[PDB]
Amino acid sequence: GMFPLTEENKHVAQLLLNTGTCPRCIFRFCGVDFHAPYKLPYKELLNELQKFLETNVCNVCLGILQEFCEKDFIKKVCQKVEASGFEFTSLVFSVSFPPQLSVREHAAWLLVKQEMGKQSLSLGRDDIVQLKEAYKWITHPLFSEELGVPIDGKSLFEVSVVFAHPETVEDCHFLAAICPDCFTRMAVMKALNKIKEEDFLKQFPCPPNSPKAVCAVLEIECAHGAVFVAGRYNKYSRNLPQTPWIIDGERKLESSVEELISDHLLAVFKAESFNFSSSGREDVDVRTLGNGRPFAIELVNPHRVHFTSQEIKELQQKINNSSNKIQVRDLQLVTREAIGHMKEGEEEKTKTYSALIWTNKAIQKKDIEFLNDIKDLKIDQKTPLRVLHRRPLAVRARVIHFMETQYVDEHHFRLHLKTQAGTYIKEFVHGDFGRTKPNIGSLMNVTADILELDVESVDVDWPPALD
Ligand SMILES: [Cl-]
Ligand SMILES: [Cl-]
Ligand SMILES: [Cl-]
Ligand SMILES: [Cl-]
Ligand SMILES: [Zn+2]
Repeated sequence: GMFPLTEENKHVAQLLLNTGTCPRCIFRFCGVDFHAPYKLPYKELLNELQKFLETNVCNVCLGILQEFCEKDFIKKVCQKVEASGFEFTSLVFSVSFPPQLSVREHAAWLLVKQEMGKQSLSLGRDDIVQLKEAYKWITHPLFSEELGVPIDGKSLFEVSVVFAHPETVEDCHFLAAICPDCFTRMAVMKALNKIKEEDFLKQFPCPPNSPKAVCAVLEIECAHGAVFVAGRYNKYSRNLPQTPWIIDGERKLESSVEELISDHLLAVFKAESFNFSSSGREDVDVRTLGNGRPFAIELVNPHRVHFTSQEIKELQQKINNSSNKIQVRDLQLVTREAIGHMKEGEEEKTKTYSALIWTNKAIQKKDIEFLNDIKDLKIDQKTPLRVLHRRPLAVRARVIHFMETQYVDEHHFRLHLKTQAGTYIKEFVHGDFGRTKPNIGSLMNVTADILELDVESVDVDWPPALD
């Protein structure tokens, strides 16, 4: 429109043109940082370039800044994207170029650096506009007009294009025969940084030669980042594991808390898989009552992500109508924070339990009264015998904050207790053959065992309780 190149740019510009470089790559090597000159029609660019200088696959980009950065190709990428059926309000654009492109870029650099030296001018390698940078300057607005959504670097919706050039693939192999301790684009980049110039020039043409064909499009793909649903679950079964318990391809028990919640969700979110996470866990024979235990489900590659509060509520009712073994409350869409909040709860927050306790010796109401007065009891708990195969042997210090008793009969009482995170309750009752000290048996001078255990509360405020 008014040509970006100065009289100073003529020599480099002419040499590059003469040896087969396209006008847009010529701008990059002249350090044109203005976006608009790159967006002009190829024909107008070539014709303005010619006019400037007197006043066909690019050997540098192999067509990337020729046909592949123009409207017709972007339209065909977007048509592919539209057929995939994702919901999205923005996109990030990811593009990958053949790793061998860096070799050609390096050769052009050496050529331009040499010409610059003739004119006693200085050029830095960082003065060259990167291929990918210029490529996105041109294509970003084209994607945006075609798809009707903004470009957002933090978008969970990604469109990716991979280019290949089979004809020149051996260049990657040629470079490994010079510095073997170095492909990826990045490992080629690393190698070219360390290669002696004379060694580069021995192996690779300078200027790079114009090839027979442009790059092939290897892949055009799109994907949506995971979305999360969180809530709390109650568990009413004493015969249900939290996650699938599979021994040899054989199920040890049927179903799980995880599956009873999640096996409704993949059809809803049109997602390919899920990862279930929770703030802690209870054993198969343990119920979780009261407000329940926080959980989150990560839904992978969801094709549907827009849901109102009412539609999520309806989802929760669907889960709840499907089982008596579990119930879900507080179901809500959340972000990746979920994982952090639940981990903190697991590691830091108190829990509350009710245990039905048996005693060998006949007890009276008055025999368990003293437990009600014990506050912040310090216990020394060796890794339980039943979990020595999973975790290493260690002595943890744990605190029983309070205990409240309800006498039942001469050989039973109920114990309500609040404990520090990570406390093994069953071992605190029966003592684990003295591997948990203090325990209910030692404190009472009986042998005690736990008949039933219920989690009464998991004292983790996250996810917010719903009205
Ligand atoms: Cl990228
Ligand atoms: Cl827990
Ligand atoms: Cl059921
Ligand atoms: Cl336990
Ligand atoms: Zn080019």
